[PDB]
Parts: sequence; structure tokens; C-alpha cells
Amino acid sequence: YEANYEDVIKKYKPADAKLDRIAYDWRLHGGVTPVKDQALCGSCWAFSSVGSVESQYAIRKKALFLFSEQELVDCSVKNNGCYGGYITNAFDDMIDLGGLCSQDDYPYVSNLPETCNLKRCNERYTIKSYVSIPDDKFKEALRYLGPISISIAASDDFAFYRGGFYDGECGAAPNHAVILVGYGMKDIYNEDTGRMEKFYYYIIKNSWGSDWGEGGYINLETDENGYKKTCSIGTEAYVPLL
Amino acid sequence: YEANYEDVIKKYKPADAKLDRIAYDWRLHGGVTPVKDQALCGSCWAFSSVGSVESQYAIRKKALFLFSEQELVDCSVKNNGCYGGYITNAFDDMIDLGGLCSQDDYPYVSNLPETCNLKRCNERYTIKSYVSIPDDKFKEALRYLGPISISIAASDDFAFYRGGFYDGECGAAPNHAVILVGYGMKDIEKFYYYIIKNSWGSDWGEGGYINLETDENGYKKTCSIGTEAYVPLL
Amino acid sequence: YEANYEDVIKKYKPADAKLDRIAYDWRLHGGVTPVKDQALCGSCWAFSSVGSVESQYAIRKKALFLFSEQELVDCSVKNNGCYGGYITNAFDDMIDLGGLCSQDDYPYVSNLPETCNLKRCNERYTIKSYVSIPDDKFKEALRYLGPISISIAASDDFAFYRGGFYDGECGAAPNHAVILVGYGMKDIYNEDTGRMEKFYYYIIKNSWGSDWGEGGYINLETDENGYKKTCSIGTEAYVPLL
Amino acid sequence: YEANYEDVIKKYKPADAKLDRIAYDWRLHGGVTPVKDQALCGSCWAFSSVGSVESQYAIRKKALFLFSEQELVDCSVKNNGCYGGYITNAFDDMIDLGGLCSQDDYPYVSNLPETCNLKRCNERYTIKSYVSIPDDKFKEALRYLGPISISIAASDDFAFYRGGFYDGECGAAPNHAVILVGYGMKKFYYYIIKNSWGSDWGEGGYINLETDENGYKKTCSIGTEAYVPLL
Ligand SMILES: *[C@H](CS(=O)(=O)c1ccccc1)[C@H](CCc1ccccc1)NC(=O)[C@H](CC(C)C)NC(=O)N1CCOCC1
Ligand SMILES: *[C@H](CS(=O)(=O)c1ccccc1)[C@H](CCc1ccccc1)NC(=O)[C@H](CC(C)C)NC(=O)N1CCOCC1
Ligand SMILES: *[C@H](CS(=O)(=O)c1ccccc1)[C@H](CCc1ccccc1)NC(=O)[C@H](CC(C)C)NC(=O)N1CCOCC1
Ligand SMILES: *[C@H](CS(=O)(=O)c1ccccc1)[C@H](CCc1ccccc1)NC(=O)[C@H](CC(C)C)NC(=O)N1CCOCC1
Repeated sequence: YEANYEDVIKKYKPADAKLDRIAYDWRLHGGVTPVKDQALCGSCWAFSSVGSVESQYAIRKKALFLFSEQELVDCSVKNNGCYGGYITNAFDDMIDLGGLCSQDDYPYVSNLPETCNLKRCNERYTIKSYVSIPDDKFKEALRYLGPISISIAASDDFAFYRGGFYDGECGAAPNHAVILVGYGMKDIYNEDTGRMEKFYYYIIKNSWGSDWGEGGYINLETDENGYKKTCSIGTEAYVPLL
Repeated sequence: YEANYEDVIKKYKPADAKLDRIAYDWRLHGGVTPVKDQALCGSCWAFSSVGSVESQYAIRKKALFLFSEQELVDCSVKNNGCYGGYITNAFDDMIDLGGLCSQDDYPYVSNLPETCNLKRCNERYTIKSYVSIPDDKFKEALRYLGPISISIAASDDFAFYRGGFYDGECGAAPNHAVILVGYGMKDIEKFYYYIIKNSWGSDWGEGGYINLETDENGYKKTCSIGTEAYVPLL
Repeated sequence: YEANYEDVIKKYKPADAKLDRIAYDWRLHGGVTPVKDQALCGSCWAFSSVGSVESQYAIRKKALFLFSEQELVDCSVKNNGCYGGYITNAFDDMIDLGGLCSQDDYPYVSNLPETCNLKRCNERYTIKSYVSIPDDKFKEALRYLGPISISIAASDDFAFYRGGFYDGECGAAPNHAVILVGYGMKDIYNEDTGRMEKFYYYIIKNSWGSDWGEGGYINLETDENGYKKTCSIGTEAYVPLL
Repeated sequence: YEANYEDVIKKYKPADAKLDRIAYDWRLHGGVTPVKDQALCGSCWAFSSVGSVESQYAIRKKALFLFSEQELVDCSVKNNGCYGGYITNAFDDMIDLGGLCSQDDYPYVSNLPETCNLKRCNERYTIKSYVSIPDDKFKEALRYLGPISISIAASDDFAFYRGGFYDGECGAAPNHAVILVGYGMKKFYYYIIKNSWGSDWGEGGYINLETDENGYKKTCSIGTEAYVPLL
């Protein structure tokens, strides 16, 4: 079910398109659905992967599609429900299970044990494949493909982040799954330099509710090319395709 | 602080531009920030006004700026916090107070009683003026000026709306404030509608939105939308 | 299905039991279940009535029972869902429908239109009857019968209440339904008469979440007798009976 | 500072009282306030210690008092806010800060950073001292003193518990603070633990953890640290 980026970007980027590397934000272009809250459950892998599919349907279909993380939690045998999972495993099971359910047909119950029951789903929403995004290609992928389901190495500082300029530690190993929804640049005073410097960042959608960070989001530092990774973002990185 | 529509539309509409009256949606074209939730507080006036400014900043500065409704609730002496307010009064106070704060500097605490404290804002974001939009000119104003802060007469049916073709009643008097973010047309008979962004969370309406019937000219109002109607200007 | 207060109190109040009119709080005696949130919906009548039943179950069966307001919203033909209803209508339909469902079998979706489907319920939880509480008997009924489903005249001040000593306006007419869960007394300095004065109060459980009032509760003034009504509480007042 | 158990219990256990080792539940006898929720913040140490003081005030003063965890998170210098703390440090600081605030005066906003401002409080609610409960005195201390603030070794299984007979793993080391609110039996003896992750965790916010009749068996290292505050 995996395609190669090399082939996919040829299809999605227009022939004569020039990438703007300074700023692009899918929140301004109808590509981002409301932030969700995983409550007390390690289902980040489901929120990341399903949210990336929500975004792809918004972009490609220009309408609001809200899907069920609970269905993956209950039915994705390749993953471990609230005990954790993988981005690739999740997309594989989206395909093999016959698609996602709407959020209203299959509502979220977090750590409450629930049997898998797809007979509760009326309509089903499939993806065709998914594509791994190379670490030197995040801005291009984000601009032409859409938001990216990414791993992140989250710390306690990240857990307790309530907005403002992030100065926290990163985790050792990737331990969380979030979504990249854009990039930007602002002028920020640089204390090791003693003046205003360009500060490039990726915009990350988390799944800990809109009371975490900045409306559920965080800006993490990158560079103009967008190769620099803060907290190991996108070590695993995939966009779902219709 | 109020400018005139005839002058403003001259500066903003390119010469020889022709208006597409069928459809135009600012969510697609960089002009709409996510939906917020006022919680158990009657601060709709703050959300409508501040949201129209977020939309202008997006359109003119090409990045997402999130501003503080709580600052207005707390510090807008011309309004009454959670007990209600007015669109014009809210824009006047944004000007008189020295501008908006960021959402992160001054976070939303709804009906929690809280004193004005502008010391906690670092950067500030002003508007120069605002313009009243004539009722016969909403599509023109949306397309060339941007999202409009509007009054609406909301009913119980409107409160309980969770998606689909709206066929509920209207309220008896303007009682709420929302934002017009575009217009569209579907074939249902052609059905022309305005796209309204509300401040009751993304689990109201359709992700926080409702389509309200108009006509091709866009003169027809459902729920007395835009009886009061203003775009803020930078 | 309405019983007679006079006959009911004689069965529930022990012989030689003497009422303590100072203080009694069912939250300190295992008779009150968690505060819930009706969200954007006029289903207070269902929160009031179901909550009082949760309380009777807790008191009489000494275990935790959490029931479904959504079932009444969906299925109570004598009420009007999010547009409102009545306490007695609610109890009448609990009986006619064949009992309440658990909260987990039939979760709350507020203003989302939902068909009545009692096949979703596995176990059902009935009541036998209900009794109207006279305005001169609230403390006696609270102590020996239990928490009372009551009407209240809620104003905008009441809506925006976030705790502390209540001094807002009351509404004109009853427009809301809450639960009386107890009564108390504290000594409060009068600014003013320069004397401590006894302040008697009822304890009201609301259904606007834990972030309203004092953990979802409000203390409203009464007198030692408990006859005095603040915000017309208990104009209509009922206890369900197992 | 701390008090001594043998002094405290002789004074609090009535002369010729006899311990019922089978069941005693403070939820029924006027000693437990509603379950709260720490949200996304490691302030369990504050919920535990404050909750035990809410419990003591309820038993001794016979009315429900709600106190401020946020005050301790913001103001306890010996602890590290959302990054964690200790049961003794918490009690020390409520003594040294001059008491707890009402929940109304100093409401909870979890991980949202706030500076300590005690000017927000009118009335203050002090404790006089607190006492450590020996390994072999949980049931006794429970019956005659009240709810105990305790440490617990909580696992992933524990975190994801939503009711029923608990058969999950225990944690490697104590990493959490709860309140013991009683004991019961159904063949099967247990302690009753009040948690601070909302009423939609466990059994309405509670978990029964296996013990024995004397109350010597400890599941999940409960009460490695074990204290009752005193008025
Ligand atoms: C989601 C991350 S979280 O729950 O939001 C979070 C947890 C801890 C620290 C910071 C954030 C889950 C947590 C899984 C978990 C971890 C510990 C106890 C219970 C549950 N993370 C994952 O699912 C990651 C995702 C990868 C993209 C890194 N996967 C994962 O941890 N595992 C994969 C399957 O085996 C379990 C381990
Ligand atoms: C916001 C709208 S709302 O809270 O979402 C709403 C309330 C009632 C019905 C429908 C929607 C506020 C509500 C103010 C209020 C009303 C009653 C009790 C408490 C609070 N509405 C306003 O602020 C309107 C906006 C205008 C542009 C129409 N203004 C308003 O009602 N007033 C102006 C100031 O004085 C009080 C009245
Ligand atoms: C619940 C009260 S509320 O929504 O929590 C509330 C009231 C006042 C201030 C703030 C919140 C419902 C609301 C019904 C409603 C009213 C207006 C518009 C939409 C919905 N109140 C009731 O159900 C009352 C309860 C009685 C015990 C007083 N009943 C009621 O309003 N009706 C009876 C049935 O017909 C409809 C009217
Ligand atoms: C509360 C426990 S918790 O956050 O509710 C929790 C535990 C297990 C599973 C899910 C939730 C805090 C956690 C503090 C913390 C730890 C790691 C990362 C972020 C925050 N635990 C404590 O405060 C314990 C209490 C003892 C009685 C065990 N103490 C503690 O962790 N520390 C002592 C003071 O310095 C920091 C470490």
C-alpha cells in the first residue's frame, strides 16, 4: 500500500509551480479539521493517522469529513489500542478493514473497553495508498500533498506546554504521533546573536484538546530549507492518498 | 473611526474586476481562522468582532494570527462582558484600548470574573478603522473587503442546529453576532446561501458553520443577518 | 404513578427519628453521583429527573448507577427533547418506556438529532413511583427520602456564577430543573450589623458541568425551617421511589 | 511538622473500641468529597494531600469544604508543580504558607502557568500537623483517623482502568499519589482508593485493590508513603 514519493510528487505538483519556502498554513486553506482530545488513552497513532485522512478529504473533496479514531482503536489488530501503535500499521488497517467510519457512527470512548463492531458504520471512507515523506522534502510535501502524519519525541515540557515560544526539552525516542499542517516564519529576537533573526517553524496539530498549547497547536523550530527537525519530527512521516 | 463604504470599495475593488455572485468562500482563499467556543458566556460580540479582525490579518498579512476575546470582555468599557455588547462598540474599544492581544498572552476564561490587565500583552495588533456594509452589498463586500462581523436573530432551532439543510425558525430581534465568511450556491431549484461562522464550538452546526438562504443578488436575509454589518480595516 | 407524601414519609422516616434541620449533605453520605454537562441543549428536565433516580439507586442499593439522559431526550414523547420538558412527564415516561438505560449503553449527544432505539440498552433500571414534596417539607424529605428534583428560576447572574457567596438576581418564573442534594448552615459576618449571623442554605446540583459554580453546585439561601425559597426553588419538587 | 502515631491513635480511638476489619467506607460516613480531575498535569501529589484535608474537615467539621490544589501547584516551593511532588512536602507547605484556600478563591487551571498569588484568598483553612501511618496500621488509621494520603505504583493498565475486577499490572516504582477512603470485602478483601483523573476513570473515580483481613497485603505498593493530616 505504500507508494514512492518520487512518483507521487510528479502527479501532485504542477509543472510550472515554484515552492514558497517561507510560509504555508493549511488552516488558512481549508485543509485542517478541528482539534480532538485523546483523553486518558495512548491512541495518538490513531489521531495522527485519521486526522491526516480527514485533512486529505477536506483538501481533495472540499467538504467536512470527520472520522472515527475509535474504530481503529477497537478494530486495528496491527496496533495495540490505548497501549500504542504505528502510523504505517494504522493506514494498512484502514485499507484492509474496508475504510474509516464517520465520527458520529462510531464515537470516541478512550480507555473504555469496546468490541470491534463495523455493523455500527453506515457509510465507509477509504484511502487508496500512502506515501513516506523524505526528511529533506517536508515543505514541498506539505504544500502539494497535504498535512503529514509524523512521529515526534515528546517530553514532559511538551506535555505541559500552554503556549508561547517553545523552549522545552525533547524526548529521547519517538513516543508520540502528531500532524504537520504547515510552516511559517517570524522575526524573533535571538539572544545568542543580540538581534532580530528570521525564525522558521513547522506548525504541529496535537490531539490533547484545544486547551493544550496554542489552540491545540505548537510551532517547532526548523530552518529555511525545512530540513532541521526539532524533537525528531517526522522521523516517520506519511501522507495518505485518495 | 467609521469610514464610508463608497470610498472603501473604490480602494479595494480592482478596476475592471467583475463580481462572481454565484460563489466565494474565504476558508478556501486564506481568510478564515478556526472556530472557537464562547462556552457559558454571552461574549458573541467579542468573537464576531475579533474574528473579523483575525480574518483581515490573515488576508492582508498572509499568516494566521489568533487574538484575544477575553481582553475585550475584560477591558471594553463600552460593552458589558458576558452580559452582551455591540459590534461598533467593540471595534471602537479595539482602537481606543491600543489594539488586540494575542490569544496566548491573554487566554479565554469565559464567565470567570477577571479584571482588565493589559500589562500581560506583549505585542499589540491594531485596526485603523471599520466600515458599515450596506444590506444590498454583502457579496461585493465579502469578495473585495473580506469577512463581515454581523448581527443575527438566533432562535432555539438555530441553537440546536447540528447540520443539514436549515429549516428552523428565526429569533424576534437581533440577539447574536456571527461572521459572514462567504457565499455559495447548490442545486437542491438553485439554492443560494451565505456561509456563517459561529462561536459555539466545532460541534455546533457543520464544524461550527451554517449555510443560510439568500438569492443571487444576495439581498435576501435569513434570521435578519447583517442588520448591523461591519468589516474592520487595517 | 404519583404517590402521596403523607403515606410515603411515614414508611421512610423511622419512628422516634428526630430531624436535624441544621445540616445534612448527601455528598457526604454516598447519595450523589458526578456532575454532568447538558452542553448546547435544553435537557435540564432530563438531567434533573435522571439524576434524582441515580441518587435513589445510590442510597437504596449502595452501588454506583449511571443512567442515560439521552434516552429520555430521544424517547420521552411527553417531553420535547432539547426544547424542554417537565419533571413528572420525565418520571411517567421512565415508567412507561420500561426503565432507564445505562450511561454507557446510550451516551449523551446533546443537540444531535437521534432516533429512539431501545435495542441499544442491555439492562434496564426501573422506578416504581414518584412523590411531590410540599414546600414546607424539603429538609424532612431530603433527609429521609433523598435528593429532590426541583424547578428553579435561573437568571443570567445564575448562568455566569463561578462560585463564592451568591448575590445575583433570580429569574421571574421557573425555567430550569436542578437537584436539591442537601442543606447546611454557616456563620457569616454581617458588614454592617457588626454581628455574626447564621446563614442557612440548600445545596443545588446543576447540570452545566464541573466548571460552573462550586464544582457544579450552588448554595442558595433558606431559613432554619427551610421554608424560604431563593430563586423559587422547588415550586415543583419531586422524589422518585424504588 | 509531623506528629507521632502512638500518641495520635490513643487519643482518636475511643477507649475499648474494637476494629471491624471487614468493611468501613468513608463515602458512607461523611468523610469523602467528590472526585476531581488533574487534567494534563502531574499534580497528583496536590490532589492527594489536599483531598485528605478535605476529608478531615468533613469528618471533624461535618460539612463539605472544597480546597485549592492550584494554590499548592503555584506556591509549594518544596515541590515542582506539574512536574511532581511529595506528600510530606505538600503538608509542610500548607502549614508554612498559612493554610489552604477555598477552591472558589483559587480555581484550578492545571498546566497553564500562574505565579503564586495568595492575595486571591480571603478565608484560610489550616492543618495543625500530620502523621505517618505504619505498614501494619492502615485499617485502624482509616477507621479512627480518616482517609490516608498514599503513594501508589501506577501502571499503564491502571491508567486505562474503567471498572470491574482489577487484574492489571502494578508499576515498577511509586509514581503517583491517591487517597485510601476505606476497606471492604466481597473470600475477597480490598482497600478503596480515590483517584484524581475524573469520575470517568475507574469506577466513578475509584478502584478496589486487593488486601487481606488484617490489611497487611499491599497491591501496587500502596502507602509506601502513607499520611493523615490533623486539625
Ligand atoms: C501516543 C502518545 S501519548 O499517549 O500522547 C504520550 C504518551 C507518553 C508520553 C507522551 C505522549 C502513544 C502512547 C502509547 C503508550 C505509551 C506508554 C503507555 C501507554 C501507551 N504513542 C504511540 O503509539 C507511539 C507512536 C509512534 C509513532 C512513536 N507508538 C508506541 O509507543 N508504540 C507502538 C506499539 O507498541 C507500543 C509502543
Ligand atoms: C451573545 C449571543 S449568545 O450568547 O450566543 C445568545 C444568547 C441568547 C440568545 C441567542 C444567542 C450575546 C448574548 C448576550 C446575553 C443575552 C442574554 C443573557 C446573557 C447574555 N449577544 C449580544 O451581545 C448582542 C449582540 C448584538 C450585535 C445583537 N447584544 C446584546 O444582546 N445586547 C447588547 C448589550 O446589552 C445587552 C443586550
Ligand atoms: C432546561 C433549562 S436550561 O437550558 O439549562 C437554562 C435555563 C435558563 C437559563 C440558562 C439555562 C430547559 C430549557 C428549555 C428551553 C427554553 C428556551 C429555549 C430552548 C429550550 N427548561 C425546561 O425544560 C423547563 C423545566 C421546568 C421544570 C421549568 N421546561 C420548559 O422550558 N418547558 C416545558 C416543556 O415545553 C417547553 C418549555
Ligand atoms: C502524579 C502522578 S500522574 O501524573 O497522575 C500519573 C502517574 C502514572 C500514570 C499516569 C499518570 C505525579 C507525576 C509527576 C510527573 C512524573 C513524570 C512526568 C511528569 C510529571 N507524581 C508525583 O508527583 C510523584 C508522587 C509520589 C508520591 C510518587 N512524585 C514524583 O513524581 N516526583 C517527586 C518530586 O520530584 C519529581 C518526581
